[PDB]
Amino acid sequence: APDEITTAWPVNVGPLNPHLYTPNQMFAQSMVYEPLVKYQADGSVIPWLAKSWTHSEDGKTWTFTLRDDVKFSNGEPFDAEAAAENFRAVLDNRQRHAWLELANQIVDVKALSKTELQITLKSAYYPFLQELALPRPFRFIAPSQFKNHETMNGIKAPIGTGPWILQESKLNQYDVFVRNENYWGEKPAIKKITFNVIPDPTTRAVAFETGDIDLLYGNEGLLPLDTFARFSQNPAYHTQLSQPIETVMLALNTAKAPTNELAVREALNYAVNKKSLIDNALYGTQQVADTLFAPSVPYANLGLKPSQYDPQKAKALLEKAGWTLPAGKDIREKNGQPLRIELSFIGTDALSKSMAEIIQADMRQIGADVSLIGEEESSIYARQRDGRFGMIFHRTWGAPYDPHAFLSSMRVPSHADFQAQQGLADKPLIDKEIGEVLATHDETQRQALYRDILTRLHDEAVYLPISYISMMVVSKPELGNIPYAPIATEIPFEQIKP
Ligand SMILES: Cc1cccc(CN(C)[C@H]2CCCC[C@@H]2N(CC(=O)O)Cc2cccc(C)n2)n1
Ligand SMILES: [Fe+3]
Ligand SMILES: [Mg+2]
Repeated sequence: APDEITTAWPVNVGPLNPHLYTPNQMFAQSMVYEPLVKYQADGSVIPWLAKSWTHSEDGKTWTFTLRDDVKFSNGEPFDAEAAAENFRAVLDNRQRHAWLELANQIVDVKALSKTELQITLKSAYYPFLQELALPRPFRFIAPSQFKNHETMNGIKAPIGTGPWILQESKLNQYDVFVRNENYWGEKPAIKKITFNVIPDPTTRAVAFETGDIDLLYGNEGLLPLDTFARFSQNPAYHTQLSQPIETVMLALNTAKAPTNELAVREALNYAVNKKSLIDNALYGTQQVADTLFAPSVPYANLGLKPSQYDPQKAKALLEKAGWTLPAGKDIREKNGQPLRIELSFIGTDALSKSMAEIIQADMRQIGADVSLIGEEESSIYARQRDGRFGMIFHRTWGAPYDPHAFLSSMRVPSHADFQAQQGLADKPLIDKEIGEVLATHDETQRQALYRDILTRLHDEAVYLPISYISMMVVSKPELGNIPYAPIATEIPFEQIKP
């Protein structure tokens, strides 16, 4: 059946609560649940569940006119009351969404009629529409599936308005979705999608080679990159590599010795040949990153000066900061303390380990001793929240989060970016300007604030940008060309057309 496909994912999709995070998988929430406005690749949003909208002079009161023909997959109507109830359910858990500034901005949501939905904001929050378009949390489950009129304590059935319906889930085995035959929009050509739960990238590759699965879709960890290169040459297969979607980097802890020293952070940024790293560990499949955000990211084309690979300059910077080589040793010392930096990473991630070994070797060449701390996933996430790291692998979030939402989250102390920035003397200024950039409606001032925030982060060498990574696809040829979604975390199954 050419209208039924089998793919894979490292874990189950989760319960598909539209308003919660782990272990819900974002792409799967986006398959079932829909936004008021839909994000487009050009950076705009289009009408979706909302046909149209107006806003007040002061930018704080927004009124959406909703479609009147939309049903949840269980036949119950989608109207302004159902939408308002969803906003209430989300904001009843407001603390958990405070990383996303819109969750702190919404004062009230009212259904003025079946088709009129009014949303009032604290301030004139410019990324309002783009954050409504995110996969979560502002998407809509049928209110009949709330538990005690809430969603934060669980849901009943995951009933959305979207083009896919979860048929069944089997923990550690599979998830099955089917086409919504009563979808308000266009019918997908695919009728059934089976997700096999396959946690290991080599095992995913083997599953494709045997014919067990029709499609692999993911980022640079989807499968071994040496295997992907071979697949791309195989005339029996189809492969794709998108244009870059987000940045992979190291975050350097400005609050912990010795990365608290600007000279040390600058020297680290001169010591890595990123092209060689990409050609070594990533088999040349990704692009070199000189800045936190690629120049193609909105508001980020600033002409920031790259720190090109220059081990001679890296050594000179350390020497001038007092980090010199003792007799017969390769690791520098200052006041008898060795230049030692801990790099923690997920120890079972072979790609992360490979890049870690490359970074360790590169930094030894300029006299810095990198200790590799490979730990389980839970421990690494705890380290990121607590700032218990010297260096960590880190990534941006792709459109439409980059740059406004990623920057906004830098103010939240329980995440890696704040922790890495905590030792900066101008961190209060940076957090102040991040608050201003989200609220100001002077577009000249908005661009000037983005420039200042990103220039400070660049000049202070908080990050060591490594690569701009791409989405990758491996598929049976009969599926045809596989499209990409405007939102980097979504998979546009409804656009596959065999
Ligand atoms: C905690 C954490 C930190 C860093 C990265 C991640 C991984 N998540 C999935 C990223 C993936 C890419 C898009 C953004 C997305 N989330 C939003 C979301 O999960 O909906 C960022 C975020 C920020 C703050 C809190 C939470 C829970 N999440 N999780
Ligand atoms: Fe997240
Ligand atoms: Mg560079």
